[PDB]
Amino acid sequence: MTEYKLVVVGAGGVGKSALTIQLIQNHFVDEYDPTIEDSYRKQVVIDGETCLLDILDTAGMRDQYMRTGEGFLCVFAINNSKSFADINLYREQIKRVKDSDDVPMVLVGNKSDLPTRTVDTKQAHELAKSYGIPFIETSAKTRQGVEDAFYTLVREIRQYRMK
Ligand SMILES: Nc1nc2c(ncn2[C@@H]2O[C@H](COP(=O)(O)OP(=O)(O)O)[C@@H](O)[C@H]2O)c(=O)[nH]1
Ligand SMILES: CN(C)Cc1[nH]c2ccccc2c1[C@H]1NC(=O)c2ccc(O)cc21
Ligand SMILES: CN(C)Cc1[nH]c2ccccc2c1[C@H]1NC(=O)c2ccc(O)cc21
Ligand SMILES: [Mg+2]
Ligand SMILES: [Mg+2]
Repeated sequence: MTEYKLVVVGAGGVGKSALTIQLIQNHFVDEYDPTIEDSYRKQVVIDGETCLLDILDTAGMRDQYMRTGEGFLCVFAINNSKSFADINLYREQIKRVKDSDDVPMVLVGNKSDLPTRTVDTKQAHELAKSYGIPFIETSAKTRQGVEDAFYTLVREIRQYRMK
């Protein structure tokens, strides 16, 4: 089967662990150790293709997992303006490490269930447009958009390999 190495990046507290646990274990984790960096495997069928996902949940970071990673979920929280601005730091570090401007990535606006929005969908669509990448809103709490974010990332890696 086809293997895909995904990296979940973003500021502390955006929901990287909650998003990873929601996809892997189908449950919402309200308090996961913020310093723990782990990897998870999941066998899934995406567009009729049996895939093995090797997902790294980062805890922030180093050029090494950026070298290994084939696709990046760049996560910010819709109630945290600083986490949205932090996206560019990850983008630029990934770009330098990979020596490329077309690295598979998806911009994720997590905590979409929260009414305390400080990042508008237009700000985020403008950011995603500038990078030339998809923008997906998610809620690791309700599961809304979780599969769409991770599977769009797989589809992006598949497209990149295909050219
Ligand atoms: N309301 C809401 N809370 C979330 C969501 N995702 C994560 N959280 C909470 O945000 C906090 C930080 O999440 P965590 O997954 O540890 O973030 P990380 O540091 O990026 O891994 C925890 O208290 C989570 O329960 C979400 O989509 N909605
Ligand atoms: C059973 N198939 C339906 C699987 C499937 N679903 C897709 C959806 C979008 C794009 C391609 C595909 C493929 C394959 N067809 C390809 O050209 C290709 C290239 C690399 C792969 O890893 C997989 C595929
Ligand atoms: C090999 N897999 C079973 C684990 C795993 N899954 C990944 C998905 C995307 C990117 C990297 C990885 C890795 C590791 N390979 C690394 O280079 C690295 C650096 C730091 C880590 O914490 C983990 C890894
Ligand atoms: Mg975490
Ligand atoms: Mg403002």
